[PDB]
Amino acid sequence: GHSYEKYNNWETIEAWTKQVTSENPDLISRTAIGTTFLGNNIYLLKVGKPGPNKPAIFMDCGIHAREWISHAFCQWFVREAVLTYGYESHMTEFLNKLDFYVLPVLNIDGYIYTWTKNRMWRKTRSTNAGTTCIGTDPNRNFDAGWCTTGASTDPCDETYCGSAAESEKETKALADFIRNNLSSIKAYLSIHSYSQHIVYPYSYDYKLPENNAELNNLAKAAVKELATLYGTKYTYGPGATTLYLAPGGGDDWAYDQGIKYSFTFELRDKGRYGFILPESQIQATCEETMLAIKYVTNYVLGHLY
Ligand SMILES: NCCCC[C@H](NC(=O)N[C@H](CC1CCCCC1)C(=O)N[C@H]1C[C@H]2CC[C@@H]1C2)C(=O)O
Ligand SMILES: [Zn+2]
Ligand SMILES: [Zn+2]
Ligand SMILES: [Zn+2]
Repeated sequence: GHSYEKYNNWETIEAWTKQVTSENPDLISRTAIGTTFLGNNIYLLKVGKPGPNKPAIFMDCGIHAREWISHAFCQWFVREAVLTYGYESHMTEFLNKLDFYVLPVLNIDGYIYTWTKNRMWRKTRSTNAGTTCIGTDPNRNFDAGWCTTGASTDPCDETYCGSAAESEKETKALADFIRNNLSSIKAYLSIHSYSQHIVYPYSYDYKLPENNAELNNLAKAAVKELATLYGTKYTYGPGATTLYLAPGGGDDWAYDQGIKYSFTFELRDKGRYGFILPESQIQATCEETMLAIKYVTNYVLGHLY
């Protein structure tokens, strides 16, 4: 049984994507955009009222395996879209004027592995020449300052950059889709955990984006919004300046393709529970996070380009 208030295994998520599609065929369609290293189909949900020449927002969750609240947040947002379309002003406006490409789990092989073998797995589950060490960090795998400081050339390491930018079938699939749909995609959002942080470019070097100011004011305002449900406290900023150098990120790759609004959400908590966030925090984290998401999507709508 699927539940939006529990963490579901991959078999549960896969069946849910087939089902939420067939049950809401006018709001949602589903493609496979690639296959994983282990041959799993990477489903993508095109969410929105079918209409011609629509701009789009891309979102991904599940890039990293152990960050379970993130996978639960993609399903939640799809949940909000289906339940509140026709019932809430803003959501409704958003689905008529925009399509949402929601990739609920990028790193499907890593996720299965956190359910079967190791709860604290992050990377993919591809093999590496010369070692029996497994996995590439997808969010060091993108062609954007690829494999510079903050990424590791060691395969045994948790930030390993891969053998080439886009070496992971999963990264390649997600970058191929986005190049294939570049002229419609107006924003890029990537959901992660933990640390209650909203980051924007750049993470691959210490530099600030052309619209730093606008992204500063926009991150300030979504943190502020998010903070109005339960008063949860989020910090924000440019990635290199806020967290650490983290090159080969999808957020930077997308921005350098000309997707001007690009954000990484690092959800609950600050460390009490970490990656192992009680299922009893799903509902609240997603609800407070949805307010930040819609807040960004309403900005974008007002600032098309
Ligand atoms: N693309 C721009 C933003 C990228 C930032 C993103 N952050 C991210 O993954 N953070 C988590 C979450 C926790 C980890 C404990 C401290 C609090 C946060 C994590 O597991 N990071 C790993 C990276 C190294 C530093 C810690 C490990 C090794 C990333 O590293 O790709
Ligand atoms: Zn992450
Ligand atoms: Zn809700
Ligand atoms: Zn304006």
